[PDB]
Amino acid sequence: KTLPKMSGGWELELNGTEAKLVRKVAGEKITVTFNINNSTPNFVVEVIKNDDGKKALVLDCHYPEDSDIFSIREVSFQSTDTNYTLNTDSLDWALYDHLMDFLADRGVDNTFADELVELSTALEHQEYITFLEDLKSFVKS
Amino acid sequence: KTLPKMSGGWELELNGTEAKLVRKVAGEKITVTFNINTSTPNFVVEVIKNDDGKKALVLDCHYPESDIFSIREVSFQSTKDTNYTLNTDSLDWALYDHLMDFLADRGVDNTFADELVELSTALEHQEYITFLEDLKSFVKSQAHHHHH
Amino acid sequence: TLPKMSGGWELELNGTEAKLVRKVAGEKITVTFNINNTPNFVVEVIKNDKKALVLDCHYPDIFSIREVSFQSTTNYTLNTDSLDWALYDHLMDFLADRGVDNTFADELVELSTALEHQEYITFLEDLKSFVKS
Repeated sequence: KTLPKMSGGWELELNGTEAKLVRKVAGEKITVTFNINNSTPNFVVEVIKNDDGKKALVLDCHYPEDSDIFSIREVSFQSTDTNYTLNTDSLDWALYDHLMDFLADRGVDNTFADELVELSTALEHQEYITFLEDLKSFVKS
Repeated sequence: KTLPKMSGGWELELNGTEAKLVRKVAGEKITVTFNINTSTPNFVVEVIKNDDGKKALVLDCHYPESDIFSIREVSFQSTKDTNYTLNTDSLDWALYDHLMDFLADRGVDNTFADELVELSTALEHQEYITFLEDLKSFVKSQAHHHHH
Repeated sequence: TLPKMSGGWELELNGTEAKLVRKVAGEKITVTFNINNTPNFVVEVIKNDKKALVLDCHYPDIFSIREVSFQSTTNYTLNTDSLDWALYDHLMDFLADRGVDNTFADELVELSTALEHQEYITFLEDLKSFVKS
């Protein structure tokens, strides 16, 4: 019934299968976006600093397969469309550590990544149950 | 020359490589959309009921490699990745079969699928011939000989 | 300083997408390619007279036309393997008359490589600047 809460102070906004998590009290604009169709989802962290509202750092994260719960797959900047995107395999361990720490300082850590799996699983199930109902309502004569 | 006919009173319209077949089945509007580019295309069935024109059931179909076609996935769309899409592998056989029957009652059956292969192949050949003409017309400056 | 393209080509970069434009004798020729992972380039030819011939080129002659189509200024796209050698050669010549020849192809490799290392270096700087505290 009631969806699981995310620790660290986050506001959830739903728009169909697309969920946005916005850090409630922050010095910056931290948004985590994921989609129930696209349950370990793929999530995108968007960071907009106070200093310049023009550009945002976009970190495409995912859950690996067989210690950190998630990984940054690629990084890029986006204006608030095509932009330079760096894959993190081309980064040295020291810069990957800085990126992962940068996320942790903004509350995107292991607890958040574990909690996101629980929230995503719940949203998926909720949408799935509703879809079957709507489908029955439409197709059943 | 003349494109092959689809049984059931379907009305065809082509916009570039995208063909739409439309037919009314008891106030419900059924649209089958496919693209051009031996031609077994992937088609999308959109069902809009008279009762509510707000949403449509969208059934993504294809020809596998016995039913001639298969439903790959299903969703609702307003008449936009925000819509829940169910893959049919997660459906029980009876609901999948029910969906197949729902399509046949609206004329999207095996005969329709077989006829769509024939129409698709024809539209492909027609667009191909037209494209070569337009291409040759565009580079006509490259001719060595001139018929005078 | 980025390497120059022979023929008087105006370069513009929008993110990872570079466009080279040359105004011929009453025809506009645009070559588009991407600076982010020998690139694959797209030639767009618009005559003075509404539509444009789009030629998708790649490096296997230094380059090859992989496929052709028309676009207005969901379109039918023909692969060049289905074309006879004579018409394919007419298309190659048509490109060469508009400045898209072997020299252009070789020069585009050099420009592409330069744009890549430039964008890469700038990105790392911006990244480290953003993430540094």
